Amino acid sequence: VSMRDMLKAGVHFGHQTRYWNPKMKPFIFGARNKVHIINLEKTVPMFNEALAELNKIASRKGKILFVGTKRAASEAVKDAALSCDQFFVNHRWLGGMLTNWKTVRQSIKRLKDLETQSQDGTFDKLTKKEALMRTRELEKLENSLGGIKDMGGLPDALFVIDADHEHIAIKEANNLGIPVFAIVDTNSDPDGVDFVIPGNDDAIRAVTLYLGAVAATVREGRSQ
RNA sequence: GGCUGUCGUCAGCUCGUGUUGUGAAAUGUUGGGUUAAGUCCCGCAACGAGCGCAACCCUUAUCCUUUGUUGCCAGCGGUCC
Ligand SMILES: [Mg+2]
Ligand SMILES: [Mg+2]
Ligand SMILES: [Mg+2]
Ligand SMILES: [Mg+2]
Ligand SMILES: [Mg+2]
Ligand SMILES: [Mg+2]
Repeated sequence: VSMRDMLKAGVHFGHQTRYWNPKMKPFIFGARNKVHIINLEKTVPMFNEALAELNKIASRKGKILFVGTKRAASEAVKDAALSCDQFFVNHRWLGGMLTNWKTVRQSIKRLKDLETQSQDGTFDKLTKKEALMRTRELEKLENSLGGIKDMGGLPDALFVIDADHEHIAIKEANNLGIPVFAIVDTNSDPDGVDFVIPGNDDAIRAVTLYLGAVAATVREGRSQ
């Protein structure tokens, strides 16, 4: 990645100053019309170090869970995780997805079963309205667990867009000792993140930049 | 012991695992709506489950098929009606 690419992507744009987290002071460059400006001179090396560590994780045949559920980030994170053969959560994070994996995997199994019943013709022997009921259940399980249906266990890393919004997932990973790589905007707490990447987590341009880079890095880790 | 009344056929009562709290406990089960209903949808540090709700049972209202006496009499003939 390059500083100029980041800047044209809008990565340097933090939040308004009245909403800052004071712990984000070392990564703030200044203010522009009451809005904090992130120091890309910190962002570039820190992102490059996160990229190298993620490359190593993908090289050990590791699973990376992409987490972003903001409306701006959902489709992009899904595309990024799919294009690099990884796992994602792009709709509401379910409390206990990781710390209560022994329970959530049962819903994943039910997702598998309902998907086969949708490609097995078992839905035809159903009383029409129950076909719609099971379709609703399949669709909701797909909304919430589609991205992790084949994860098969705890991931080896989390890549998070907007640490503040995804605080539950960060907390769960910390509880289970799973390294966290996050875009940490100026309003956010960097304390639960092992690899902090200071930057905008709201605009699609910046989000897509981060995600494309992470997907490419894990692809190179797999290929190498 | 068994059996029964009663709140009350009221919509409630819980649990596992997760998480919160030093703890009693909490969350789930609250919230926005909706329903006869913890009924359902949406949300949501909860994810799920069980007993309850509902359904499955009996009866009643319509129709079809089968059978046709001890029950029936529309069409035919006969009458002691
Ligand atoms: Mg209650
Ligand atoms: Mg309670
Ligand atoms: Mg409510
Ligand atoms: Mg119920
Ligand atoms: Mg609820
Ligand atoms: Mg009942």
